[PDB]
Amino acid sequence: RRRAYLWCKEFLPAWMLFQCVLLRLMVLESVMFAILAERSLGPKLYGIFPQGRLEQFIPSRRLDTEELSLPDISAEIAEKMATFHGMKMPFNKEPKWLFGTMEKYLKEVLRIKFTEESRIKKLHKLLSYNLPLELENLRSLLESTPSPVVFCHNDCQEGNILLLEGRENSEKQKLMLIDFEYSSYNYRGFDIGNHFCEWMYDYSYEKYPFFRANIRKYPTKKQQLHFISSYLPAFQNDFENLSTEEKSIIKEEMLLEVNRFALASHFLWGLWSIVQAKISSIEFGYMDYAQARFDAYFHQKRKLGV
Amino acid sequence: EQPEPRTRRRAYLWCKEFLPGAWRGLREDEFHISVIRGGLSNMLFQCSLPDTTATLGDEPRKVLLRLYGAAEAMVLESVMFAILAERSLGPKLYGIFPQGRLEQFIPSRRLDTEELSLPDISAEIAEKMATFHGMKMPFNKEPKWLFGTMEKYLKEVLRIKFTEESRIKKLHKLLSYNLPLELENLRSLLESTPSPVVFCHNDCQEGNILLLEGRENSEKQKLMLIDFEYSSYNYRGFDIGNHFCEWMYDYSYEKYPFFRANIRKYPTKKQQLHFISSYLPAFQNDFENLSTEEKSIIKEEMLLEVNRFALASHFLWGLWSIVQAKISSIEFGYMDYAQARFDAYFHQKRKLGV
Ligand SMILES: C[N+]1(C)CCO[C@@](O)(c2ccc(-c3ccc([C@@]4(O)C[N+](C)(C)CCO4)cc3)cc2)C1
Ligand SMILES: C[N+]1(C)CCO[C@@](O)(c2ccc(-c3ccc([C@@]4(O)C[N+](C)(C)CCO4)cc3)cc2)C1
Ligand SMILES: Nc1ncnc2c1ncn2[C@@H]1O[C@H](COP(=O)(O)OP(=O)(O)O)[C@@H](O)[C@H]1O
Ligand SMILES: Nc1ncnc2c1ncn2[C@@H]1O[C@H](COP(=O)(O)OP(=O)(O)O)[C@@H](O)[C@H]1O
Ligand SMILES: [Mg+2]
Ligand SMILES: [Mg+2]
Ligand SMILES: [Mg+2]
Ligand SMILES: [Mg+2]
Repeated sequence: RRRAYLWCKEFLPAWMLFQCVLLRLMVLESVMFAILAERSLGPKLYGIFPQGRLEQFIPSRRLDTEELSLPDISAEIAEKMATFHGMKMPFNKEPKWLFGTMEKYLKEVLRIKFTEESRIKKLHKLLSYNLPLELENLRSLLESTPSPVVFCHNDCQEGNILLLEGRENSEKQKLMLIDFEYSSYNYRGFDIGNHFCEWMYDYSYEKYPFFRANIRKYPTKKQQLHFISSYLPAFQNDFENLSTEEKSIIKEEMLLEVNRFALASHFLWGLWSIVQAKISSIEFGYMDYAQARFDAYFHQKRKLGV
Repeated sequence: EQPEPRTRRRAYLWCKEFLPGAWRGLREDEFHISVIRGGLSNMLFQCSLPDTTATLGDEPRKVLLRLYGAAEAMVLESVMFAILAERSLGPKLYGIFPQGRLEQFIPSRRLDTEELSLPDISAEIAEKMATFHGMKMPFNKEPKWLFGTMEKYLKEVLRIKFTEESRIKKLHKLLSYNLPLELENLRSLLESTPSPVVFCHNDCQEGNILLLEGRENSEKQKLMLIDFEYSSYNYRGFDIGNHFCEWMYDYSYEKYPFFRANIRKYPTKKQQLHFISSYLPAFQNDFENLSTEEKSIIKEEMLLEVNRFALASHFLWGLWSIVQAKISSIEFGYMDYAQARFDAYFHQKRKLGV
């Protein structure tokens, strides 16, 4: 509390996450946030200091999982993502984040020792999949799958999408993407595929494991096409003026791209969750979530026949 | 001049990975780099595509690489640089990494000391400073930087032990002034001198002002302020006062102590009025509408404000220079410079007090 009061008094000019403006308790992240603020893509930045930062509080609510599939919501998310992907940022453009992070987590996963027997058993099951071998299978598949490198959000889930208070009747301008902690140059396919995976997961469930997974909620081809139909003219300048045939070809190839990279969403966040089970103090069914993601990984492989 | 091979390799890789377009596929053997400034710290290089290499988009053909060389300040400086870039006040920011930065290369030269007094130059500096001072920045708005910094440097100065006779002798002369007491006198003076708290550059010297290539025929739009390392919320008077002091110091002198000081080069009242007459309406659009009597009152008060705060320029940078004498291995007469600043401090005090 103490430290928080003085930040407001000194940084703000009548003058964890708290509403006082908003307070968050890092060079690249700070620079990024500052740039996005300047560009009016993200919340304004009021204060930057070691113990946190003072960010604009935007009247809003986060989306619910089920809202991701509303046509107008989906269309706008696609547009916002396309816009994000268009950002120049002073960061390394060589894609490293995706597979570097997977390796990082995998290294950690392979040396984790749990004490609780339930967790020990759950880990046994997961390790049975031969994760190092599987990662190489994934690397092979994705290396064969062209995807342009863009500035990705990397965590486009409903909790990171604000529905702006008073803009609810706006068809195309009622959302803002937030929470850029994972944002980096990455394969475009990951961002979109990750988003599509998020249709399935609801993190607001009030009973253990504190999420729901619904495999039946992955977007249908029609839904996927609706999304990318919005993304593509927003991202690709010349897209709108292509022939119908040209457009179909691009779309179809993009569906293959995004659905393959979705595999990386499951793999990365599955490994992540195992690590969190060990180190996190937050109450959440991390091992159960890991299992859900790996279940989805193999299911998607079966779907794609890969 | 060409950099050493290790630097060339590292520079290559930063350019290749951080810069878009043709840079991304550039081979090592195609990389062009020349030294702007060497040394152990804050080295500068120009990095360039082959002349025969076509750009793919809107990527730069040439950039500036800044290497820090030999954590709180890191975040603030980087964030500040990014913001100023976004606002078109400063060079574009192409890359940031632990070891340095890639910045827009701006065809230009820095001003010479003598040029600070040119009326059109001075007027544009005042305007640029006014603009600077209008910036909202996500930094602490309490004006703690000035006296915080002087206190900090004084602490260190009182701790210094030199082992070389000339430095030992010089330090003793400076110490003989009773710096802690003098600092309290200065504090008391400036305490009684109203000055608005604005985002200040804090180092508006000729070396930090670029004369933009092509625009040497422009009256009002031929400069850019750079080098924001010291920038902070501070008393407006310090920024202007400090700028005035800089008329007196030329850091381009080729022989020891590698600067020249000339007290007589301080702006005349006429010159000061010219500067502030440009600043004021730049800083407040409505200013031009006040009665001449109102304007004169504001100007007269501002002159005393800036001239008082000039004392803090002398004191702060004097102390700074003593600290550098101890911690820096750069070839500069830091002690001589410290003495120069204190000489000017007492001269200015006498001017104000007579
Ligand atoms: C996208 N990632 C980074 C990887 C995939 O998992 C996540 O999407 C994610 C998001 C939210 C959670 C989450 C954790 C804890 C809670 C909770 O509210 C549950 N409890 C109420 C039980 C205790 C307090 O924290 C809610 C959501 C967990 C994982 C985060
Ligand atoms: C060419 N030599 C002889 C060797 C290489 O370094 C030099 O070029 C050189 C030139 C100028 C300086 C210099 C020293 C102090 C200042 C300063 O203005 C910096 N501050 C404004 C930060 C504090 C007051 O003194 C500016 C330039 C230092 C070294 C001098
Ligand atoms: N600028 C903001 N204005 C209003 N609410 C916000 C803002 N930023 C975040 N929130 C709310 O706080 C939640 C968590 O913040 P977020 O930036 O997503 O950090 P985390 O990484 O902890 O999820 C969001 O889901 C949203 O409910
Ligand atoms: N963006 C730029 N484009 C071209 N030259 C520059 C640029 N930035 C700095 N310089 C040159 O390098 C010198 C030192 O740069 P500066 O940013 O002032 O660093 P320092 O803190 O070392 O003085 C300047 O006086 C100027 O001549
Ligand atoms: Mg979030
Ligand atoms: Mg987050
Ligand atoms: Mg400089
Ligand atoms: Mg500097």
